[PDB]
Amino acid sequence: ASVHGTTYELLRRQGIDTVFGNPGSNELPFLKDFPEDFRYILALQEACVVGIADGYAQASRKPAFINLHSAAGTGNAMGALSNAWNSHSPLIVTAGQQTRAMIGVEALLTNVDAANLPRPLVKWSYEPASAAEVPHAMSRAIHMASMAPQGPVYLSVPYDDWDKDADPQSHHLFDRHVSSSVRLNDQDLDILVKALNSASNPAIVLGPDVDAANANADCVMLAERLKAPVWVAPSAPRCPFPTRHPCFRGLMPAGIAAISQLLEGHDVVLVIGAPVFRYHQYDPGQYLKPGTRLISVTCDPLEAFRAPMGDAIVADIGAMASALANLVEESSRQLPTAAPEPAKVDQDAGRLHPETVFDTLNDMAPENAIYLNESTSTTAQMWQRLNMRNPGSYYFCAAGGLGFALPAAIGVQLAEPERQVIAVIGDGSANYSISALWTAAQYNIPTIFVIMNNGTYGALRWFAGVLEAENVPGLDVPGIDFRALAKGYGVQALKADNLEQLKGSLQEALSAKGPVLIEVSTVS
Amino acid sequence: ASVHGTTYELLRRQGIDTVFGNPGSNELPFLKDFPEDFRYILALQEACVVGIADGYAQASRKPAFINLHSAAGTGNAMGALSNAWNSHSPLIVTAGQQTRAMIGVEALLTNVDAANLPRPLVKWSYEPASAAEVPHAMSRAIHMASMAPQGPVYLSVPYDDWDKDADPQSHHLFDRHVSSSVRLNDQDLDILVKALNSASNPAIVLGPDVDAANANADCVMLAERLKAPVWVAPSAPRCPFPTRHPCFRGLMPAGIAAISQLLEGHDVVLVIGAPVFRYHQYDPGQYLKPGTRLISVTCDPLEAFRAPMGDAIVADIGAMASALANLVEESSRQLPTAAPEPAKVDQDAGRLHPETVFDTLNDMAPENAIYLNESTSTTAQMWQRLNMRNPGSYYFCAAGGLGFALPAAIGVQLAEPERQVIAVIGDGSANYSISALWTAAQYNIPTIFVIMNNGTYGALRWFAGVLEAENVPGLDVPGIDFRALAKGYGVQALKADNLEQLKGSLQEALSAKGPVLIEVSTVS
Amino acid sequence: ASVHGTTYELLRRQGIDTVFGNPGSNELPFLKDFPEDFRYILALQEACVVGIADGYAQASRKPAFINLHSAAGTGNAMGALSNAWNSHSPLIVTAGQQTRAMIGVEALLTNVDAANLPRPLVKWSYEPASAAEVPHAMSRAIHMASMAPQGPVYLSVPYDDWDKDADPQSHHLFDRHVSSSVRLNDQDLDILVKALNSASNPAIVLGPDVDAANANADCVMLAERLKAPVWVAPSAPRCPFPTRHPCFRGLMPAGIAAISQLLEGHDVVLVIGAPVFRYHQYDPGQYLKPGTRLISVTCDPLEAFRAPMGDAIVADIGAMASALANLVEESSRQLPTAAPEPAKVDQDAGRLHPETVFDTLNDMAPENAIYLNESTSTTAQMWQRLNMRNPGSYYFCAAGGLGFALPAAIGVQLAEPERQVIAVIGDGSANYSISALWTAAQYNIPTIFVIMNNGTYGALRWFAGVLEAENVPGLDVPGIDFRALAKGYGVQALKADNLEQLKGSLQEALSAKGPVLIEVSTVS
Ligand SMILES: Cc1ncc(C[n+]2csc(CCOP(=O)(O)OP(=O)(O)O)c2C)c(N)n1
Ligand SMILES: Cc1ncc(C[n+]2csc(CCOP(=O)(O)OP(=O)(O)O)c2C)c(N)n1
Ligand SMILES: Cc1ncc(C[n+]2csc(CCOP(=O)(O)OP(=O)(O)O)c2C)c(N)n1
Ligand SMILES: [Ca+2]
Ligand SMILES: [Ca+2]
Ligand SMILES: [Ca+2]
Ligand SMILES: [Ca+2]
Ligand SMILES: [Ca+2]
Ligand SMILES: [Ca+2]
Ligand SMILES: [Ca+2]
Ligand SMILES: [Ca+2]
Ligand code: NA
Ligand code: NA
Ligand code: NA
Ligand code: NA
Ligand code: NA
Ligand code: NA
Repeated sequence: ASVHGTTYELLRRQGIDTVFGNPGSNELPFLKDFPEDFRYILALQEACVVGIADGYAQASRKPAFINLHSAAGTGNAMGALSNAWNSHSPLIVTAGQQTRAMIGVEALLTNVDAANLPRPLVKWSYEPASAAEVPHAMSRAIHMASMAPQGPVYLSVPYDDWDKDADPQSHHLFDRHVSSSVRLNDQDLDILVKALNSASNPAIVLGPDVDAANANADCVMLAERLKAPVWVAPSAPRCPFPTRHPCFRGLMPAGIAAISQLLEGHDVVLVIGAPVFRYHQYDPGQYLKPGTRLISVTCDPLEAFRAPMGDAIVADIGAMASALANLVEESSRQLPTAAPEPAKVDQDAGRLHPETVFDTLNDMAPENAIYLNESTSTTAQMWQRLNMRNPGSYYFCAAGGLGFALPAAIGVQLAEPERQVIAVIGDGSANYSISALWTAAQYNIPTIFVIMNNGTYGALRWFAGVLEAENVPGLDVPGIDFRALAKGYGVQALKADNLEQLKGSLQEALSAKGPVLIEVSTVS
Repeated sequence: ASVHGTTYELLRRQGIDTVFGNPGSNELPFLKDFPEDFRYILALQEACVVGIADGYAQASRKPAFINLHSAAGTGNAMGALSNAWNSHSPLIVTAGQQTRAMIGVEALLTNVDAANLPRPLVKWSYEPASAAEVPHAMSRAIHMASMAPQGPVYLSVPYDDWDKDADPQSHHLFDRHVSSSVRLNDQDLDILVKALNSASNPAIVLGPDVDAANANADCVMLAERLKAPVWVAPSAPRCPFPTRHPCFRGLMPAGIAAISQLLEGHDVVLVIGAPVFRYHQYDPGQYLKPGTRLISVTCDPLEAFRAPMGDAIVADIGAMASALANLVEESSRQLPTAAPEPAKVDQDAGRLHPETVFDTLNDMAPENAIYLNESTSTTAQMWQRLNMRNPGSYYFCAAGGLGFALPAAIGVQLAEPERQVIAVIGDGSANYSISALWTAAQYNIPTIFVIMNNGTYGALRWFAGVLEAENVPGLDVPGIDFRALAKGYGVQALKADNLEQLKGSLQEALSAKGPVLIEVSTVS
Repeated sequence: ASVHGTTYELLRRQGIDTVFGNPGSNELPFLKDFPEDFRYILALQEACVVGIADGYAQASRKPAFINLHSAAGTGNAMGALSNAWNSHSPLIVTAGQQTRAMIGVEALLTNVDAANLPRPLVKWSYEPASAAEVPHAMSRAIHMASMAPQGPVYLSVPYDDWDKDADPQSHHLFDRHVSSSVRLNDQDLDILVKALNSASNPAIVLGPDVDAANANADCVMLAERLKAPVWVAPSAPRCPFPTRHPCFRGLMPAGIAAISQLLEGHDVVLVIGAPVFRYHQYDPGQYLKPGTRLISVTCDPLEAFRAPMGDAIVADIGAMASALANLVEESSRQLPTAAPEPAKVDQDAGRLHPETVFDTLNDMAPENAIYLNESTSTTAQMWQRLNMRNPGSYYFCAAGGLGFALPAAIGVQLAEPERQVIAVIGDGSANYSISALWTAAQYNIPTIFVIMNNGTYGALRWFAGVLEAENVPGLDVPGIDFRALAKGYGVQALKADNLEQLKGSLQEALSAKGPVLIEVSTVS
């Protein structure tokens, strides 16, 4: 067998059947004789390729395979990798290298010092020392991406390797199973359960790895048993809990003082599947107030070591959530009372308040819709106004890197064909990965893109206001016609300049057979 | 509080009470006002500092703290770090940096791009962005070194940081507990147990992480229950099993073909606490023969991902060994029969055969002796001839890097004052870290050093013979007087030119009150 | 031809005829069939190997070739590389790697992520992607080490590469000549010359790259023409000027304020072949006083970019010094007056003052002696008391990393067989690379080693005194018998407890036919 044949057999045997890519010449010997049981998803720029693969991996809860062109293609994808690192997305990123005989002379398309290029945004990065090593290197990439804590990995392959003879002993790679589905030993787990049972006023904080593990239902049971309020950890990349469940308390403010104040009076705070904590604004104060102890369960040693407070347990989120949910006592305390419905913001017949847009989406979208958020000034209101009952219903760029939601929404929609995906994206954010629209058109992936157009980088204006920063350049983005951009890439386009038009456009988009972009005129 | 006071309180609260070091000016502001409850162990060169700390950590099964001087001190220790990486040794390596105000001008003693210096031999490497961050950076270092898979970490600290005010919120660091004491979920563990119970001819292979976890006794119970032969994985850095237990089958040859042949006919091979496998010689063939399936339990994702065959489970070795030992059925198969005693090699009244030396050590040493091996041509015979009944009884440079055993033997003896440490070191290997002898003298750490003197780099001569390699330079090391070197560093010195002298010298060394070096004339 | 044959032909054709090494198995296929026109210099530990090669390269003013064993050997040498980086030493460091087929499984002796290991202390680091690339990779290593600014480079080679067929087109590598012997364009050089001619009170500061370039005599002519005082830049690794020349003003204090004060009143300060500046102690103040402008000529962009003041010109030191010396006007100012002779320190019949030792060396040593300094508390007095008339007469660890002088003195003596090398080394420093003594004995390289024994790390005690730092551990090194250490490695050993014994021992050492160590009892 060739390295080509052996590598595709390994991928197939490890459950990979899709390649997300933008091709180049160093990759042609890999992509030739493309297997008939595989599918290739082309995107027009590499941030888009990786964003689509990332949404696909996060929603499917399985690794996604990517093929990029040498250093320039890898480089174009590095902002996307920053988000993937923070979301623990299991991405196998491969890139083609020059033929081994011309690497030393640094021929055009040579990826120089290739393994260092994507660092520090990958778990592992490598170029094999010989063609026969390629399948074993691919095996390494597959398992490292998939092991807790999941994350992106990188493999560079000289193009002449694919046609070489494989080692027959590579067959032992095909069916390897590697598990990290582990939980705290019984003795120490019993200690933890007793501490939860003994708490007088417990609180629970959940992060994105709960949704990644599909531990949501177990966390609901845990919260109900402990009669505990549940928050989502700050800067949330996913939604780990039904947002209208009586215990739900919403998104935590991303500030040190704000969080310790919120947790004051809670004697034990159990954090599951989140860093402690993904703060954002500088809000100095106490990490915790006296009387609060924190216990973190995380899949990631890099999370556990850096918490400024609390104990930590490094283990699989699915296994731990299941064990805790089934072991804790049923508290006789009263179940927390549901949050009140949000207020309706006054809305005239002109430009739309973001609150109106979210209320209307919530009214009209199916109960199993999936939302993506890259409307940076409106996140708090989005979290309050969308009833998300099901797992896998929310994605937000995990490192704050814009250019995620537009392509990721396409990958999520590809992963979940029966769930309507609705990406709510600011006019500023929409440009970073605008060409991703083409992939939705080309493959007829029926994502709905709602562009919130207020002509400005609103979150930055707001922060400049907080700083009392005057004379900051570059905050306005006037003069973008999003319907024309959608036309440019073959996507049906609608406008909404007021509420009646918004409802009409949403009705049309929801019944459309392909992707649809709605440009919404929102208040400045 | 100062950064100095807060950092020493953090260390004390996390169980650290010893600093292994070689001082320099960037470290004086750290070492000043040295706490009266701490002890400082000086060594004369940094490979020695780290080797001593490494032996101490491995034997104590707890992290060891190191303080080195800037780049040059760190650099002198990097061969020692290569071994520590392979042994999963929990080492907290700190180095002093220039004052922040002169880093940019690259004043003398500036550690340039400091975090990159020890890569790729550390789990984590870092220089803090401010003085107030130092305690939290130290917290990160402590927990990363200690989390499975354990390993060395590196922290560089500008010397002006120590006197600065600490953040009062650093107190939350002091009592953080971080656990990685995890095991496979019940469902999947039950599947594994059933596979072991159902095996018709199981075999067990144990690596160094069994001894690190003190899982030895649990592995004995497991082997007895399964009635399974037990090997030690190749290139063994520690001894994980009593070497005269009936199930014991000794050290595996470090070759691909040799291992698959040895395992032929075994239907299930359970590997615990080892890489699969630390091969050495090139011995191409089948990774496993038909009919053998392999299951690996490892604490290290970097081990699990790179195995060329078998399933893997990433979990704590102590927790997994205990669970398996207590869950498996008692097989009704016959217990394996003990290996026969080794042959006595004919020995005249002249220079000593290595086999004679090991037989004599085995006869004369206490039953709880601890051995170290850096006599590279004699390892196979050492493994056959020493009855090591207890855990923590054997250490060998885990990356093959010479200069480990001499200093490590001092650290092991410091960790285990009631167990006589006997380091068996070749005349070639003895030179790499020769100055470590001084630390044994200075602190009266009563290690016995047995120098096997045959005048040559014997393992290399042997391999050159295998290669049929002619005209290789640099293989002979004549003209070293080890008794004079021992005198140079204040260590009592004896000779043994024949068996009667060997017995006399060992009797004297065993009853001595301080360290002793015996130079043994061995056969070429 | 084989890769082996082609690579040795390339080395020979590029002027390399010596391999400094400590061998291992990954290197045997390189070292086998060792060419009869090459010589191998064995040392017992890798810091020693590199130190010897470094002294050899610095004194010979040509690249030196090193062969080390994988990661552990490379790691043991990294402190030595820190010095080599700072001295711009042209060192070609090669290390053997595992066979390509076992790199992925991380067999014992695999150098993982090898190119990253010696960073950031090398100009270039690399592992080739194929055997046929090895000669071209070696060509890269040779020329990068040798191009201005000279420095160490690293090449890792899988052991199976050597026996493979070379590319016949590799012959084009053999006679490549690469020049960096460049100087400032005529227009701008004329501007510089006019500025020097117009200065009313010029000063000159010289660094180690002057001595590396053998630009010393040109700098003498330049100083005589400009009638300018000449200092040596701080933390001096070499001596760039005759120390009894009337213009000579000695070693600059390594402090910001001290240097600006020293240069006050000098309108133009011309720095040649030094960083601006290798400060050491923190001595905050003005970088220059008003009225002083600084112009730096350096071979190193990394020096030019980081100067906090002054203009810079990046060019070859030899070419620039020659051009300036020959273009400037003869000033009619009076030639500076020679520094007065140093005072004689009162000396009784007991332990030796360092000043007495240097005065006696100066009296007794040949006028073409070469000195090395690793007696850290006595550097200022050494610089005042040794008349060094000739180039290549002084070496001091360029990064301050101890363990340099003892092995480097052997390499310098090998490079300069007709010049008596005298290494003055403190009792603390002597231990770092003590095993280097063996190489002097084995090859009969007649270096004289003068050990200044005061029982303490004196420079650190002094600095602790400056800090008012109390309770600093690890500053004393009692109990070392240096005559016994010398005996251990086969080197003739003498003592000197007083001045009469010092003179007797020096007389004996100077007329000896082999290396000699003198242990001198110096004042605390
Ligand atoms: C790749 C990248 N570039 C820049 C930023 C900085 N950034 C944060 S929010 C923001 C404004 C986004 O504007 P828009 O999408 O229109 O949303 P709005 O803030 O107006 O709600 C910018 C530019 C970023 N996070 N990522
Ligand atoms: C730091 C380092 N340098 C070089 C080697 C290569 N090496 C492996 S075995 C060996 C010989 C050791 O000789 P000795 O200690 O006398 O034992 P013998 O082989 O004679 O039994 C050498 C030099 C190594 N493993 N580590
Ligand atoms: C590799 C390394 N480790 C530690 C140091 C720190 N250091 C600087 S001077 C010094 C003392 C050297 O003592 P000695 O050689 O006896 O000379 P003295 O200061 O007594 O004159 C030390 C340990 C260093 N520079 N390099
Ligand atoms: Ca990078
Ligand atoms: Ca509503
Ligand atoms: Ca906007
Ligand atoms: Ca490095
Ligand atoms: Ca016996
Ligand atoms: Ca030997
Ligand atoms: Ca005199
Ligand atoms: Ca001293
Ligand atoms: Na358990
Ligand atoms: Na109103
Ligand atoms: Na379980
Ligand atoms: Na016999
Ligand atoms: Na010119
Ligand atoms: Na006097």
